[PDB]
Amino acid sequence: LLPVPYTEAASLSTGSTVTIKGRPLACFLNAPYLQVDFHTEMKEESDIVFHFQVCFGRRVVMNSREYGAWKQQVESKNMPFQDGQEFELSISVLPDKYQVMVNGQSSYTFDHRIKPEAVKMVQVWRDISLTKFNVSYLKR
Amino acid sequence: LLPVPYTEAASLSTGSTVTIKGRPLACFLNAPYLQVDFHTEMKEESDIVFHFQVCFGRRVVMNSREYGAWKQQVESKNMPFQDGQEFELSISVLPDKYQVMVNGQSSYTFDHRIKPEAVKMVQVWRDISLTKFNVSYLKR
Ligand SMILES: OC[C@H]1O[C@@](CO)(O[C@H]2O[C@H](CO)[C@@H](O)[C@H](O)[C@H]2O)[C@@H](O[C@H]2O[C@H](CO)[C@@H](O)[C@H](O)[C@H]2O)[C@@H]1O
Ligand SMILES: OC[C@H]1O[C@@](CO)(O[C@H]2O[C@H](CO)[C@@H](O)[C@H](O)[C@H]2O)[C@@H](O[C@H]2O[C@H](CO)[C@@H](O)[C@H](O)[C@H]2O)[C@@H]1O
Repeated sequence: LLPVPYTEAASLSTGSTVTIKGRPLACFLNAPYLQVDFHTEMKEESDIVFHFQVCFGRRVVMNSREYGAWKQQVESKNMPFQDGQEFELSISVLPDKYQVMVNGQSSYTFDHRIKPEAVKMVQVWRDISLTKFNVSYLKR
Repeated sequence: LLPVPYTEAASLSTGSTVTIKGRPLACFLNAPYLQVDFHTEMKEESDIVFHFQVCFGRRVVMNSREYGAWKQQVESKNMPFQDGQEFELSISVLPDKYQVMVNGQSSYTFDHRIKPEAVKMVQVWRDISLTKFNVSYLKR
């Protein structure tokens, strides 16, 4: 129901959660992707404080793009996403890192390189359909 | 106007041309992809006689997937696609190879590994919108 690429203005801080519900657009044999980027401005050319890219069935990479340039990639072969299935992805902002839950299971983390307060936009794109996108804030 | 992923039943032989008109869904800085697969069956899990994958602004790879397994990739750094622009892609079936034209300029070729008569379906997907898809036949 939600158009992909999906772009939403957003603010993040400790206690924020970004929740995404979606489905890959192809079987895992054909290697669909999912990408979630937390941007510093509304323009898609802007810096990316948190880049999260799934190659379904193979691996996840995370990185940041700072003053136009990609930094050191983190790779994970953890693959909790299931072939042909809807997924629910939860990205929580903790004081020290993002925690990424997939279908309720802690699956990835990524230490902050730029403060989350620098985020102004979230983009969700590549080979998925989307049925839910929510940013929720629970102050500690 | 045409939904992506786009799938169409198709038959190919010498003199067939597949013409695609579309636009990337993101600026080249964000590395959108385009993928065109000529399949041996309507199911997307089926073998791929010709796989054509553009990482816009970086490179093109071509390959085949035969009895479930990818063969030897061919890589080209030729990049005639222009950032932010609509493209027109022409794939022509010659006796010995596919010839790929981009905006009227010969840009890639790929020798036949499986006869084109094995194709039953064409899928166009990843990070593009599509305004035209045509399969046309001119017998020599
Ligand atoms: O500008 C995109 C270009 O940069 C490469 C490195 O050359 O990757 C960077 O950008 C990716 C997002 O598009 C990001 O996922 C990477 O973490 C970041 O380094 C290049 O990707 C190629 O190299 C990376 C490894 O650095 C591979 O993950 C990827 O498969 C390659 O295509 C991007 O095209
Ligand atoms: O099954 C997909 C898986 O296979 C890899 C090789 O491990 O690539 C094959 O499939 C690609 C289409 O998804 C096709 O483009 C390749 O030609 C084919 O070898 C893997 O891709 C990784 O390795 C290839 C190089 O072989 C890189 O082009 C790619 O960036 C890598 O992600 C696919 O995930």
